[PDB]
Amino acid sequence: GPYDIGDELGRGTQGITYHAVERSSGDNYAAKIMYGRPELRPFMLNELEMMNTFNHKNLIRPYDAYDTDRSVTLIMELAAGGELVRDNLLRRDYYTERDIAHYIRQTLWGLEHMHEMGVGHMGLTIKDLLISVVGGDIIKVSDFGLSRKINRHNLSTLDYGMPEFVSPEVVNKEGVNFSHDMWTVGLITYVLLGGHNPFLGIDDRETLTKIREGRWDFKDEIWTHISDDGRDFISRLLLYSPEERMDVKTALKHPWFFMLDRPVYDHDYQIGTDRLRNYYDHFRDWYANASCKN
Ligand SMILES: Nc1ncnc2c1ncn2[C@@H]1O[C@H](COP(=O)(O)OP(=O)(O)O)[C@@H](O)[C@H]1O
Repeated sequence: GPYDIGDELGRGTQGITYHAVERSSGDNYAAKIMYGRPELRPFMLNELEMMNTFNHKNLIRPYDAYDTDRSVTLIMELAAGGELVRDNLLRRDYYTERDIAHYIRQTLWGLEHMHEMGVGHMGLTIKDLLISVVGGDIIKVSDFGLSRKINRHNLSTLDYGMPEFVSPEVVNKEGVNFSHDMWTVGLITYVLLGGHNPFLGIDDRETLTKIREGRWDFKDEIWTHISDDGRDFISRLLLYSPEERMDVKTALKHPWFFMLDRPVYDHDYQIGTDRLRNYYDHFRDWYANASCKN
């Protein structure tokens, strides 16, 4: 057996990811082991096929795979810094808007690689942004179980996802385009800066009805301390009409990212982690019992 499976690293809707050591080298990998439900096998094979299609510094790379009759295991590149939110932002007291723009720009470079070859990610959430080394700042995007080739002139519905991060076209059961990923980028950015999800309802059903209606605002006081460009970036992505949203290349040209090409001023506003901490605690609980998708 080539891999020594160690501690749980995280969990998702298709399985649990563990630390794995390749015996013959001592190198560390991540082992994703699917839950023992045979209907998950197509998603695991999709993830494998997708990961073998990409080759980009901001997308997790595949390594090995094997299976039993029931269950598939995927061995993949280990993001050794763990999850951006759980393992990096939430071990600090404060972060800045400039930090978040640095992470989001890298997320967009990974997405742009995917979009350029005709593939939508389809399932981006705050847990899918990983950091490659302990204490580092290089983003790795993961979880391609739902990723798919998109024909912009022959759209299909998306029937799966985490309710707090889907788009209105998903809730209304309409065809889903690349602009769905862009909606999710706007929502992740809103969550990372403001520390709350503007569509969160009391339960999954209510969250979905809030997304379906599509209304949100910058009411919390934190937003008065976020730059105009940052609020503008979000507001060009969280648009109900999918065709009005910025595409990935336009998003990458947005002036919000101009601050990354200038010296880190000694006057960046310091955003406390308490709000994000509270939302993450809620978000994490959704994964306590496998998955509640469909
Ligand atoms: N390559 C990886 N490196 C480090 N941790 C990972 C990796 N892949 C997954 N994880 C951990 O597992 C968590 C959930 O995995 P996810 O991609 O949502 O799997 P699935 O949805 O297929 O069950 C991630 O948020 C992360 O903590």
